[PDB]
Amino acid sequence: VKDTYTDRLDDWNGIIAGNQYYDSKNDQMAKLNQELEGKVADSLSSISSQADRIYLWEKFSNYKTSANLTATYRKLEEMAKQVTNPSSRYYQDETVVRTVRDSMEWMHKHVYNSEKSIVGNWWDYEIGTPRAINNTLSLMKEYFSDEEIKKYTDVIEKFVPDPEHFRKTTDNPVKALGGNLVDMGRVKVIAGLLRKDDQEISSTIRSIEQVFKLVDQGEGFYQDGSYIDHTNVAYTGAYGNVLIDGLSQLLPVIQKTKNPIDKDKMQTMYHWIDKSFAPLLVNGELMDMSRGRSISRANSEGHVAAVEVLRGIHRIADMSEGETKQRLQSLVKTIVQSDSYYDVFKNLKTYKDISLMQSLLSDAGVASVPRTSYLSAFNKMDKTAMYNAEKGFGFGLSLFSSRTLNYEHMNKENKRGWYTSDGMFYLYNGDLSHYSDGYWPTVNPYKMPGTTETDAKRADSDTGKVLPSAFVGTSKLDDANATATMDFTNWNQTLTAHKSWFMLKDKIAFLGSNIQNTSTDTAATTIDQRKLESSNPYKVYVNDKEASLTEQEKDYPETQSVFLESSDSKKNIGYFFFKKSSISMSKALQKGAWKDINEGQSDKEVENEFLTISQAHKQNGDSYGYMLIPNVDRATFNQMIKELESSLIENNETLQSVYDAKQGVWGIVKYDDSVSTISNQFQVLKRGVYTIRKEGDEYKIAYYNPETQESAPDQEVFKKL
Repeated sequence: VKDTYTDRLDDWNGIIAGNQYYDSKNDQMAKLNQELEGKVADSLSSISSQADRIYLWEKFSNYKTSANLTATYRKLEEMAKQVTNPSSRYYQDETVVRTVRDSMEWMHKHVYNSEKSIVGNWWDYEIGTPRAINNTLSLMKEYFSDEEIKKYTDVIEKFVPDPEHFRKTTDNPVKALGGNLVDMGRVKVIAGLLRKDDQEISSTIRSIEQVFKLVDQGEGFYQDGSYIDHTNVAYTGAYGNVLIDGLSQLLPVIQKTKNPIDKDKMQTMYHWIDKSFAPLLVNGELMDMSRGRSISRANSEGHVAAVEVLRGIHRIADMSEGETKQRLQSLVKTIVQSDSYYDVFKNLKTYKDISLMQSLLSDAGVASVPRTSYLSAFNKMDKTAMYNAEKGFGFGLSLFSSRTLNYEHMNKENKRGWYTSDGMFYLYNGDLSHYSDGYWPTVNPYKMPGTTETDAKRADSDTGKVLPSAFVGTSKLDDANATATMDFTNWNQTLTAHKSWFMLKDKIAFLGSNIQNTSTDTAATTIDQRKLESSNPYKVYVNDKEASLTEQEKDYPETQSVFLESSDSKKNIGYFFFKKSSISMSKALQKGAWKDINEGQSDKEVENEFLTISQAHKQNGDSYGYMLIPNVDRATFNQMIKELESSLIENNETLQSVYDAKQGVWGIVKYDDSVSTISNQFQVLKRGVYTIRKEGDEYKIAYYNPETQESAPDQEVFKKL
């Protein structure tokens, strides 16, 4: 029956596939159509026939493995897309129409119905498979009866009766929040439209409105831009992706139902984009520290993942107007145009998304200006993101605390993420491919960059932990200096370090003190583990003299500096040791498979060359301290390190501070409430984290207490001398 429900389903079809917008002369659209043609051809040649059948596809045949339900139904959705595309060779094809109908009936009677219970992953039973069924029925609604559509969605209502909860049919339900709550909309608003059910539509939209509230605790978006999911995991770049991607699809539909969402109540979306998402996007890449276990998926490296967010923004721009629309278009345009490594179209998977992106890129009225410098202190999820527009590098420094889980290993994914929040850092430079092309399966997981660890073996079966201490966080001065500590203890309480970072505009100081080890394992800090490009070799200098690195580790006692020199200055990396330090270095081919870190991935061997730099800590009370200086040439690095000769103010058990004389900026971390006198100019008075600027005779003060998550009045923490 044609009516206002089917009008909404037509709009949905325009969003999830966009056959109406297909243009055979549009090269990017034709490429996606060809991908879909081949998928459908492969499915048809492969499907089990005879007996009518007995499983549908051998590759997805064990129905106790719940991913096989979703993968099966997704094959049918692909058929529905092509059967309704006038330019497809399968357009209105009699075999395809009957194959979708027969396959729906077979799965209904044998695999997935209201008489079943969840076996394996609840997510397949409540989100993945329901989404695929809904979209199939929506696209092919002119080939199914209303009665058949009810029959094939009754199972969705068995598993997902309540728009406020997931896992309702299990003995242990969960409150629907975050990205999964948006998926609740793609399940229940669409099933409600298919089933002509006003109460389902209205109740589900009411439930989704929760997503617009900023939270003080628990899962969701915070005022400082943090996003938490799975109780206490930093997750903007995976679950937050689902939230923006899914909601941007649903909104044009919801807003034409009887129950539209209020404008002022949707205003929060622009907060997410500017505060939460934008800072985590560097040269088209979505920072891995925000993506949880998704880093272990070969098809979801950081520039691919970023497109989920970008397409969400561009859809939101399209539903906006005027200046808010142009500025959101301009944000997408400049991000895409900055990405010389990844082709955005490779992850635009509907014709309307392709069309919107093409419009944006060709419209000379939409500005594309390089983004300015920023520094986001995501204290509520223990991550920090920094970007310097003048020199063109990004830096990610994010951590964990008593408030947050270190890493997520779940559903057999991210088996070796053990040390990815132990003060791990990321550098985003002119090598846009660095964390891609198989970085995650080939990186040595025992030597994550920046981390101080012992060499004890770790079990793939381990799961994440919280940190004993709450003394973890960042004090930001400006919008562009800002800055951090972590009262670090390792996974088995055998090693400690006071680890601090001093973000000073064009460089970052790394200080570690109080390094202690009660184990018989050896301790060290990985200064770097950098993935190399064979096309762009580094010439390596130690103390400004060329060094030849080998697979075998070589020791360099009395090192003041290390310089990695590229033909491209925007790939150069320097390390300045404030005090001469004993380090070791190697350049080695590292091999691995994605299956090693994610049981569901390919076992094919991958390899990459890495340059590792380490500093051993053989004694209690050991220390490290060095300045990371990117994106300058060798002569300029050599001048800078002379400017910085006395930049290290203190690096002990109670006080760590670095001074940038050129800027007039100090970073300070105090672990106690002693009076600390700094540079014979002022005193700082309380345990916590400081970034201070002298401007003539005045001081600008940024203080943060990471444990109480509070600043303080200037007079409580600072005194000019």
